[PDB]
Amino acid sequence: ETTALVCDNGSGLVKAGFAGDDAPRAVFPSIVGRPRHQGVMVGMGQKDSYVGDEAQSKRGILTLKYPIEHGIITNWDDMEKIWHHTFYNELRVAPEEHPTLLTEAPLNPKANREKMTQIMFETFNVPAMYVAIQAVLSLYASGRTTGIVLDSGDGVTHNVPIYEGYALPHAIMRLDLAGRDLTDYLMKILTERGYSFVTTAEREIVRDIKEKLCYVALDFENEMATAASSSSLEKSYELPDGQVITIGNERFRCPETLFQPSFIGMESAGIHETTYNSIMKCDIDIRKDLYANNVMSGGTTMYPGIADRMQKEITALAPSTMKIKIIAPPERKYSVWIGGSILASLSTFQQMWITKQEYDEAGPSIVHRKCF
Amino acid sequence: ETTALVCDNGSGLVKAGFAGDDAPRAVFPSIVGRPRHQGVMVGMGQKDSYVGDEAQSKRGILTLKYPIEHGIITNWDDMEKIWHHTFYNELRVAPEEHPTLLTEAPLNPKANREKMTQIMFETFNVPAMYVAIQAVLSLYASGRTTGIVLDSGDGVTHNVPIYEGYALPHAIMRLDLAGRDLTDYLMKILTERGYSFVTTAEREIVRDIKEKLCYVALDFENEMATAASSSSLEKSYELPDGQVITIGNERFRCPETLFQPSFIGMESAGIHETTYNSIMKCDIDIRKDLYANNVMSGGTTMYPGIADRMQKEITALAPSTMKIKIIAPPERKYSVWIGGSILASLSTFQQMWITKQEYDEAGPSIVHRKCF
Amino acid sequence: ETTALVCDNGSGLVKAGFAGDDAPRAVFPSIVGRPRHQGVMVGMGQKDSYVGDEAQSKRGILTLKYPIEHGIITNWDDMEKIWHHTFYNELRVAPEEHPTLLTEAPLNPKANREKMTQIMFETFNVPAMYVAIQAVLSLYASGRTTGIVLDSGDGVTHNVPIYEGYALPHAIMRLDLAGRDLTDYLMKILTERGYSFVTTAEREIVRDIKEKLCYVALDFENEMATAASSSSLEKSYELPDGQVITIGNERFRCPETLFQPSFIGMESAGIHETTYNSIMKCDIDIRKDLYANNVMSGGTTMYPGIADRMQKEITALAPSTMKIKIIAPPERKYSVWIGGSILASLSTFQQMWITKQEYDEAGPSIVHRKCF
Amino acid sequence: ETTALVCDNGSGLVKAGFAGDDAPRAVFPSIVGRPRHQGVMVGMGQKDSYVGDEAQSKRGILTLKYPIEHGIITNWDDMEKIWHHTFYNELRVAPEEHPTLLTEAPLNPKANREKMTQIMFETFNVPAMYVAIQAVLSLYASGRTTGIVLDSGDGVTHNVPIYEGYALPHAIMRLDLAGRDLTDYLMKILTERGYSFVTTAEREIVRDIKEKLCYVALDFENEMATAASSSSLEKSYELPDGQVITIGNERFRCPETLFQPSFIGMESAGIHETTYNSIMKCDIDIRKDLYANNVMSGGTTMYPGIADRMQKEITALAPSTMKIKIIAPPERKYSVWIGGSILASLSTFQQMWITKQEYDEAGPSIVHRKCF
Ligand SMILES: Nc1ncnc2c1ncn2[C@@H]1O[C@H](COP(=O)(O)OP(=O)(O)O)[C@@H](O)[C@H]1O
Ligand SMILES: Nc1ncnc2c1ncn2[C@@H]1O[C@H](COP(=O)(O)OP(=O)(O)O)[C@@H](O)[C@H]1O
Ligand SMILES: Nc1ncnc2c1ncn2[C@@H]1O[C@H](COP(=O)(O)OP(=O)(O)O)[C@@H](O)[C@H]1O
Ligand SMILES: Nc1ncnc2c1ncn2[C@@H]1O[C@H](COP(=O)(O)OP(=O)(O)O)[C@@H](O)[C@H]1O
Ligand SMILES: *CC(=O)Nc1ccc2ccc3cccc4ccc1c2c34
Ligand SMILES: *CC(=O)Nc1ccc2ccc3cccc4ccc1c2c34
Ligand SMILES: *CC(=O)Nc1ccc2ccc3cccc4ccc1c2c34
Ligand SMILES: *CC(=O)Nc1ccc2ccc3cccc4ccc1c2c34
Ligand SMILES: [Mg+2]
Ligand SMILES: [Mg+2]
Ligand SMILES: [Mg+2]
Ligand SMILES: [Mg+2]
Repeated sequence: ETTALVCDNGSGLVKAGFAGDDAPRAVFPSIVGRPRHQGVMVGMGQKDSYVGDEAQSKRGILTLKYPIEHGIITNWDDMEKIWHHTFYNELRVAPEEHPTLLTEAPLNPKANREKMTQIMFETFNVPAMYVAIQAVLSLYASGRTTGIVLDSGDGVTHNVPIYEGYALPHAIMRLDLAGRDLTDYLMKILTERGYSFVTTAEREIVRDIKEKLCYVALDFENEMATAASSSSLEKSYELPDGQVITIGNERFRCPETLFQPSFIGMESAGIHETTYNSIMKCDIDIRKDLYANNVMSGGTTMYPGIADRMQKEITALAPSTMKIKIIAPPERKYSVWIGGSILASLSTFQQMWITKQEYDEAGPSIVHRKCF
Repeated sequence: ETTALVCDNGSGLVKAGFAGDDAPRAVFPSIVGRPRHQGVMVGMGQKDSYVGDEAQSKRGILTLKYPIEHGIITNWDDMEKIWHHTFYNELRVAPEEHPTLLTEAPLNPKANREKMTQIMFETFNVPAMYVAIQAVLSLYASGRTTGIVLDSGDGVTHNVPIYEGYALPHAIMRLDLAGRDLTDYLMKILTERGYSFVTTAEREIVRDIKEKLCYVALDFENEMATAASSSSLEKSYELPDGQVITIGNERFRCPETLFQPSFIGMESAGIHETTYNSIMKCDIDIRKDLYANNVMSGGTTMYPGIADRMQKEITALAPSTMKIKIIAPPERKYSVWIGGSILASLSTFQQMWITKQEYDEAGPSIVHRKCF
Repeated sequence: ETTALVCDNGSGLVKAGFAGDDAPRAVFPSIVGRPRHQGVMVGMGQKDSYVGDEAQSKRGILTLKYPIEHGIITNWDDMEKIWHHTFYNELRVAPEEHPTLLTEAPLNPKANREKMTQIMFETFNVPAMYVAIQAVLSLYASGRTTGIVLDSGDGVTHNVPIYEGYALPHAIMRLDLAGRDLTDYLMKILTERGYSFVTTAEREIVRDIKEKLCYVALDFENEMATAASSSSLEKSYELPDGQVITIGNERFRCPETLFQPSFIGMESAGIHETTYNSIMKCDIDIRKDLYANNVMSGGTTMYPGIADRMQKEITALAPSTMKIKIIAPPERKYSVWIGGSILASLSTFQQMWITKQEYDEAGPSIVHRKCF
Repeated sequence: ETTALVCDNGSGLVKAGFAGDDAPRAVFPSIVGRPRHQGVMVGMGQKDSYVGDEAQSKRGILTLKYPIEHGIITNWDDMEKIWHHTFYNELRVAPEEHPTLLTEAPLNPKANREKMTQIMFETFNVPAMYVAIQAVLSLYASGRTTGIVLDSGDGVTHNVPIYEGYALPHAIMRLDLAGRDLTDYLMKILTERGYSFVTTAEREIVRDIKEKLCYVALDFENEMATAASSSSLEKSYELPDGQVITIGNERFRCPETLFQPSFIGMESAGIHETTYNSIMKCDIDIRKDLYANNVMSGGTTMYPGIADRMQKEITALAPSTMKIKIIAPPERKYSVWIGGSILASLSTFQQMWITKQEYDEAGPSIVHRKCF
């Protein structure tokens, strides 16, 4: 065998490529868009649906919907369209020769992984596959075997702690607040500036505002008083129609939802308390190495200043006689994929695949007695 | 103090009166009309602008514009003219003795409420004021403290779920489709009968057609097939020039835009799905009392048969093991004003006003830390 | 200043007088006649030209020509002779002390009004002047501010719709068919009785036949069949030489040209259809008040039975569910002058004059940016 | 099948020809004239009605009337005479062998398209037909699939936004101001020079003045001040009798009605604001390509300098950080016909005709469910 496919199906983006590579060769959004309007010039390249980058380019006339919602595939008819887009148009490979490596979040429903396995063998006919946990791959991309991982993507935020290669599944804290809910809260608090974003095509306009104008304030209540003298905390954004918008305290107030989830109305804890509660559910001896290895991942942890407040606010919870080290790599948008590329190229992993002859004798129940 | 003023500045009409009354003493449209013509006979009572009922009578020579558009006051020079018409010519009171009660929609821009507060203290010099929420007052007029309120007026449609007096601001679904957009869609689909209504003076002719010839079909595709045998579903209307028109399927097809917003080209859900999506964003425990208390309000919910389809189509979305009760009072055109009259007469409310000495030291930012 | 002059320069007659008077003190025809014969007895008061009533008396030896043709002054050398006759011989006043009020028709050429202004300042030296519209003054004489005005004099027929003192200049219809063309058609259809009227002195003989023998038939095709038994519809007229003439169907057939302009070969509508087309070019809201106020004026509308057919035939065009009221005052030969006498005696009009110091700084272009 | 007929029934002209040709083989006005006079020499080829070019030659003795008025066929007895003139005298083909392609304006009455379909199958008996939209065919003639189309012809001005072959029918702005109303306004403002054009035979004399003496001023108020020194902005025209007329500011003041519709008394926006309001009703993502593709069409957009002011005045409304490209082809009088010739010659279109066996089973309601 030459290579192996590593397909990280996130809620927002699809990262895909080959094992051994240090960067995915296919990054495109998880969008399947149907045209909503009439259509008069029938022909000249009008498809029934648009997937990925072509749905992002033609997004004005399309109803964009994402098949993966909070890490759970709810649109299996359209998730097959993204995989059909992935292997045949973004990578130009046939899946019959390459073993694929899929990922998913922990504490996921069992019907999600059983149908990822069923489609990869019956539709695409892979030689073998494997479904890994995203937070465990992200720790392995950083060259560690010990550390609690804050993987926060577009659909889910989870907090898997790992000590010396042993997962502690009773301490995994799955939170369904991620970059999608911070986008939907930014759409809510831009209406108080008279900025109406309503359709799902302006959902990516507000998402692009969030990716280049939002930051995490070190102290939120002192930053709100600074924004009362609204001069220095205001930046302008260029809308695609040529309009400009001026946002002030809305820059730092939507990443505050990661730390105060009561803004979108969730009876829940912040990402700093669910990190602290996940350490305090582990054993007393291994906490010394978990406060020292706080690896962040995903795209939601790419805010300017999120690692500074993450250290500043766990230290307010942890006992002061020990150190807190937040690990923020610069490549952590792709660290779940990078850990998948190292894993699929290991020689000690080559006997841990789920082959075709193991699937048809035991059905879909083979995929649950393999992980953890 | 004897009485207080309750001014409901809707997008279409202005309701105004006194606290304790059961009906407003001043109902007139939110119209400021300028003359568009020459004016040869200079004098004999030709004013520069006509406001309210006098602009509705002289509407054939006036360009009618509304200062409130989708619940947002965009014409602050002309909104003061309606308030100058309201307190001085419709109520004949001086605002220096009476505390006023204004209303607005939720998820409104912050500059809208600040300039309502600034004009009511600097121009009219009220003793105290308070800006309430329209859907919360409509529930309080119905004698309830629990229920989701579909307040669809002339400018905006919005759902506010309230449970035991606690508002859930993360579940408020604001939708800018309302009775104005159903008037502009009825103007669009009367052109297929050869009926040309173009200027803003025929905008109230088409609006008057809508208020007495339109109904909500219980099943739309069966009603369109019934209207193919176009005999029983046609009624005639008397235009002011003596002409008669005959409208058929256009009677029930413009209130269908409330339930299918794709007719006017909005990627949005109907009023039945934004009600269902607003209940499903509330907590699982309180949904039992929200499906049972569906209070409707505003003038747009006054169609014949709108409560019957609202119950028929939430039931298709809600689980069948529980009951749906759409509450449609017969006085629900004024229910936002009625709840404002009960609120301004409460003795437990008299300490919740925003007085003049609270405004001049704290500026316009006092009015945002008072509501919700 | 005590008084002000009101000079209505019609095509047929000159009405002149003072403001405040209820009747003009000078009514004489717009005639300047030159002698066409030898004149052997040189002297004894033989003037070079005869103006007004003295030309109507000596008309047998004169070539009578009218300087105002279809409301347009084409003979400015001879229009000054009528004005010189008017101020100095019919009113016996000097124009240097009295501000004059001139009138003209709508949709008139700009060189007509600029030369009325130039002659009234550079020849007669009035203190101030104003050129008004004839049909707007006729509505103001009737005490109305709303109504479409069928003004039909000797030179032109024109409709002006006015609503609440606001003229609608896009809906002004102007029709050059008037009482002069009905005189020239009566001269044509008297030749089939062998009555030869050829020169311009018999033009006033036929005009005097028309003013006391012509009537408007209620139904024309039934009246033509009634005149087959040519006994009851014939009346005799006394020519100035002593001859008698007997006219039958020619009594009602020339006022039919007002309603059927194809008799004199004009591709045009009647006065009932140009009234209806001028209402239907107005806005649809004000049509209810325009069908109910049909003020007629001029001398051409003095036919017996013109108001009965005007109501009978607009009703055939207007929708039947509304009323048509033709307003035919008995003084409507002078209603253009009467409205000018009320206007020049107002106090709100005294600042709307065109004074001498406004004319010499802006030239003749001052007179267009004040009226319409 | 050899060819297909493309008959563009405009309000002013009839363009007809064959599919594949680059120019129509039949251009003649939509005029049916009846003789209004006696006709003493009975015989020698005096027909009862004259259609098209033969009515334009004999127009002095005819009452010319238009069956198509504001894009609505109101004279179905006389519209069949133009089609009978078209296939049998201008093209010399029998319609039983050729499938025809008709056009009409958007937001047209339903009875207009049904009677086009009924007459083409019952009277002329075509094999198949299709009724298209005029503005969509004009964009397709320019080789584009994306752009907003200002198709201003003789009866109607309408904007249609099209993005990549998907029409947005909620953003179509239809305006009933076109070249006929600019002709009727020019007849009105030539009367202030003393030029009396009244009958319908001088309606084409004034129309021929407009087609070769009228231009669009870049700035209107500076051009009116330039015309005060009335030397350089005056040109002469040769009337058919031999008279010459000198027009000054009336050259550029009637195409100003396209940009200021208040001159003819319409509460409406100009063609630059209805273009801008139609873009601002589209989605934010597609506006970048609609401001860059402003395709104009029709004969009314053939004024010298209309594309320069169209770019100058949308730029005053659009945000300044983007480009506005008005597309003005030199062949845009026939671009609605050219796009119909390309469409009827396609092979992907040959299954979209409305055949005879589809019409007789479903009646005239087939023609509405095969558009947009
Ligand atoms: N550079 C950035 N800065 C801030 N936020 C970002 C950035 N890039 C992505 N995001 C947010 O993170 C989410 C993308 O995370 P992603 O890496 O796609 O996770 P997944 O692939 O698991 O969905 C998006 O919703 C986006 O809003
Ligand atoms: N009796 C009625 N039946 C149906 N629709 C109505 C009726 N009265 C008003 N409407 C519609 O509702 C709107 C008025 O709602 P209104 O109570 O004035 O709300 P708001 O005061 O918040 O503007 C108008 O646009 C009108 O078209
Ligand atoms: N009493 C009358 N009956 C019928 N026709 C009349 C009468 N008086 C005048 N006319 C006609 O009307 C015309 C005079 O109209 P007039 O009032 O002089 O208008 P103007 O002053 O604008 O010329 C004359 O041509 C005459 O033929
Ligand atoms: N060369 C021209 N320059 C200016 N205006 C023109 C020209 N040709 C035609 N027009 C005006 O455009 C109108 C004709 O438009 P046309 O292309 O016939 O549209 P349609 O075929 O849809 O009626 C006429 O009313 C005429 O006044
Ligand atoms: C289901 C699962 O957790 N798989 C998984 C994830 C990550 C990871 C990293 C490094 C590894 C080294 C050797 C073997 C395995 C096996 C499974 C595995 C990993 C590794
Ligand atoms: C801003 C706001 O929502 N005000 C508001 C609305 C409605 C309402 C109803 C009943 C109440 C009883 C007691 C106190 C208050 C206070 C505010 C208020 C209400 C009431
Ligand atoms: C040019 C013009 O139309 N002047 C005009 C005509 C008639 C009329 C009647 C009554 C008026 C009352 C007040 C002011 C004016 C001013 C001009 C005027 C009139 C009046
Ligand atoms: C009803 C209608 O809009 N038909 C229409 C108009 C224009 C147009 C242009 C180009 C096309 C290409 C392929 C197919 C079709 C089909 C219908 C059609 C068009 C086209
Ligand atoms: Mg991820
Ligand atoms: Mg309201
Ligand atoms: Mg007169
Ligand atoms: Mg055309």
